[PDB]
Amino acid sequence: GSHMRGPNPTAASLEASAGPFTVRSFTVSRPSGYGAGTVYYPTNAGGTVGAIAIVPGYTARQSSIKWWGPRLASHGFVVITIDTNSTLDQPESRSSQQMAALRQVASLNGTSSSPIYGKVDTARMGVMGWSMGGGGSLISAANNPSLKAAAVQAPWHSSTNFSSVTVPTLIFACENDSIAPVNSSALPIYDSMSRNAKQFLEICGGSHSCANTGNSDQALIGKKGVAWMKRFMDNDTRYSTFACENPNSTRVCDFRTANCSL
Repeated sequence: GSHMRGPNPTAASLEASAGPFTVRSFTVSRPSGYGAGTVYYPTNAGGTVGAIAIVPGYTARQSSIKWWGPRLASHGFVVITIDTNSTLDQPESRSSQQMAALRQVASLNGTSSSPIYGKVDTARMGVMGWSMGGGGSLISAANNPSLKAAAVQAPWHSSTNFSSVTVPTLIFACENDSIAPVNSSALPIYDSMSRNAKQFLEICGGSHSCANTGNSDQALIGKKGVAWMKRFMDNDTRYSTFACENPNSTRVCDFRTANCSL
């Protein structure tokens, strides 16, 4: 049950600012259940692709996480980046809004006038987010085990207990995070999860925004992010080593993985 799109990956191709597919985007005219949305999609993936909803953190907007949209879409995903109803929404409300964005992407997939009409496999969905939107993504995964993958950056929630998550979950953490300190937030989140494929990659010297638009590790962070979603959303074993391996990089101060074969 593989869903392979595009050429065989290399380090160079996964590190580049763009993957193989040409990307277009549009603003959602009437966002249903969230504040605002931009959809990024490939014109030419050669088959239906999975969908990914990305949520920013507390006080933040789409600009903080926007770089993910073209980056993921160019490798064969429909990506929606959202603004929340309020910038001060808490994680549980961010999760609801993320799932509302995925719902609306599935609806647009069925709308003949939509630029993504027939482009989405609505059975294959994934969640991403930063900080409270990272917590929101983990709540989405806990609540909706049919989700195929989760990739979060510097996640925070009021509980670190995500022991019920069965969804393959990648956590980017930022070593010098002063907002959601790694050793009391991202790490115990990672450690709580015992039923899934999971990975933890802490960015050496990173502040809270170390995985946000314009960061200096887009080659590595982008490569790992794309590999993870390709491996788990497309069941694409051409990506098993990129997704599961320790990069052994001086850009990473801590790396952990479990239940991640090849």
